[PDB]
Amino acid sequence: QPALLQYHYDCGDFGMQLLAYPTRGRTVHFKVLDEFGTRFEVANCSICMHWLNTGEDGGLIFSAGYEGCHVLVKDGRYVLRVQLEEMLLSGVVAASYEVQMTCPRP
Amino acid sequence: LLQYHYDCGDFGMQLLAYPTRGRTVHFKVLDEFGTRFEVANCSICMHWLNTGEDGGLIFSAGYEGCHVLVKDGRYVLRVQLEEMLLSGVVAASYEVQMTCPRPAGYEILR
Ligand SMILES: *[C@@H]1O[C@H](CO)[C@@H](O)[C@H](O)[C@H]1NC(C)=O
Ligand SMILES: *[C@@H]1O[C@H](CO)[C@@H](O)[C@H](O)[C@H]1NC(C)=O
Repeated sequence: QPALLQYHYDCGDFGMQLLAYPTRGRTVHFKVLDEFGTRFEVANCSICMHWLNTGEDGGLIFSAGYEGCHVLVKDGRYVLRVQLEEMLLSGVVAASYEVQMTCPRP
Repeated sequence: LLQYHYDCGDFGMQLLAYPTRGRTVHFKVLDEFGTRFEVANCSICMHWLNTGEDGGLIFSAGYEGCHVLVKDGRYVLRVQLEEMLLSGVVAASYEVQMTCPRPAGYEILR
């Protein structure tokens, strides 16, 4: 059960984007993690500065404004901890990945 | 007889409640005037509601969110828990004052 999902994040001017490229028709659901281990489903919420998009290349994009919900300022940097759930169209999680997005890098 | 407790974290706080068979809990944020504010995830107020893997209910609040007050050098957020039956009736009502430490700036070393 190899966990081979390709993903990365890019730091922008007003927010950051997490891009994942699932294969074989799979999809990816994003969950924000807080300091207590609680998992927050990501849904379009403009006042939170959270948006979900699918790129023209088939990649799935979670965009978060630096001043959006659960983005913290730590050591003069915006930090958001996110769980990526690689999923079959049946809804089962095949693999789960955790990434700490820190912007600006490093 | 509702079991609940809260935790003070570094950036926010969480209130955990464990209602019994078939009951649920509704959360409302209280201000100094007694207004009861419904909690919604999609909100500028930096507060959220989730259901744990054990069926427990979790209220999360950032320290800089709506109606969090500074009192005696500490963050204070008052929340009402309404224990509710499947009929929609309120079985019990509890009020909790979540008090969490706040840092005194460098001025303390005047
Ligand atoms: C908030 O999101 C959680 C999932 O992360 C969901 O279980 C809960 O019902 C939501 N509460 C709302 C929308 O008030
Ligand atoms: C969410 O918002 C984006 C940006 O406006 C939009 O492209 C998308 O269709 C919306 N709905 C989703 C992701 O379900």
